[PDB]
Amino acid sequence: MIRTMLQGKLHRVKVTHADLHYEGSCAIDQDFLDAAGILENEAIDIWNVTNGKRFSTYAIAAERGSRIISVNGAAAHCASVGDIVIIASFVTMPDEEARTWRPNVAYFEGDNEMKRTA
Amino acid sequence: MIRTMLQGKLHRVKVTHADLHYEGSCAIDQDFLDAAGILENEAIDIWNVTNGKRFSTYAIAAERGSRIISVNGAAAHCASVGDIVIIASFVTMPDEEARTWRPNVAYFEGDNEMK
Amino acid sequence: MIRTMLQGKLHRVKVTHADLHYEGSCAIDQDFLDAAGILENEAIDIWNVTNGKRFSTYAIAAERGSRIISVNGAAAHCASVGDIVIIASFVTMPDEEARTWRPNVAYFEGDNEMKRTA
Amino acid sequence: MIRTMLQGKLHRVKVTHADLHYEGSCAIDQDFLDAAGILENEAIDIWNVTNGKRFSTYAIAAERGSRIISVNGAAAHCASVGDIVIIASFVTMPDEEARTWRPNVAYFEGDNEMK
Repeated sequence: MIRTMLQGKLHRVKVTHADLHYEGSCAIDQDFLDAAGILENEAIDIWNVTNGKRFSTYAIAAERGSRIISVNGAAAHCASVGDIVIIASFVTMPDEEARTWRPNVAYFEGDNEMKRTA
Repeated sequence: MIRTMLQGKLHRVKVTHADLHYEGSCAIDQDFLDAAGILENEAIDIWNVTNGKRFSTYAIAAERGSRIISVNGAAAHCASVGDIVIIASFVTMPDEEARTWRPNVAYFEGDNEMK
Repeated sequence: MIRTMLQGKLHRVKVTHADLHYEGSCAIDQDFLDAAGILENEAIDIWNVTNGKRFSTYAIAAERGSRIISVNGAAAHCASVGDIVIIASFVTMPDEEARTWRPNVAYFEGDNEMKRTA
Repeated sequence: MIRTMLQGKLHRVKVTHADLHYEGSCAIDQDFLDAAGILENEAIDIWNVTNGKRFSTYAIAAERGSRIISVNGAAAHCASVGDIVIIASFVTMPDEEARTWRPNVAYFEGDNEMK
């Protein structure tokens, strides 16, 4: 049988300003995507720690080094600039692989400064 | 391992019909389904830009050229006529393929005119 | 790539009385499960046409011919006796199979009298 | 085709801890995970019998014998200490296997004593 496992997550990133509208997606600095193992166009779950909302959308890449986290445009109702969120992707795999699977986790503080641990 | 990826979407289509008598699906102009790669009987997510509601149902085809987006059944509780929505479907594939995957996106203006 | 397709559904069944508690599941007359192609322990989505609620749980079989549809017990908050619901299961399959896939649909009226069409 | 089936569940466990500072997961006594077949880092659904909320997160192991059910992070918005919940995981498998599939269920009473 096939398990659904946390692939990776961006832990407590902050939603930022962004000039562009992102058409229902969440735009995410490519560096952050790299660290969490998240792909452009991948389904993602976003858990808003500030307001408690939980929603699902898809990831798009923002410019590397922009530190952008944006639901600007069509997804603006579920998060606001300043809100602290967790962004997760989930993958499927056989049970044996699942049993020793290690998610790709990136932790954030401050001005979306990324760390390997908390 | 296997990723879940955006297969395609209809971006900012307008709801044209919303009846609370059968069938719990969203009926979509076949031309629109064709552009977004969405299949009859495929699971779809619908994100209401107008009222913020987010729900899931399945697609059925409406008459080609009709430019209908009809939210039927229980789903009629979650969108009204005139609401702007995004309709999306997701597919799975091996990670290796997902790295180069490109979704099928259709954009709209006015009264469901596809760009 | 792999599609998520409507496997089958019970269209506008009515939630009934039931003496037993069903532990978070929806108990469903085995005859109805047969017609919609739904399995015991299968994940199911329930769309409540009466109150607009949409939730996901799993199916268990009720006695054949009981005509039971019950969320009695731990799932009682999302539907009430008399409410009209649609119960769906979804399966995955390759795109080619998906393109000619036909869901198993059962329609209901009256005292959960089942029909092949509407 | 491939079915989604209940893999296992913890039936009517009580929430023992709920902190809104890391990590967005549900920490569960390893003995409980063992009984229900739920894995560390597995997606789980949580159905709050007490307040009716239904949400999804992932599992992590708590200390064996602790009888802890800890809803952390944003999930702390959806359950409080003393709430009764059901925690479930789902798996996929071919239809042929799904026809004979049996979930792993653990029942509880009192303060998270497994039957």
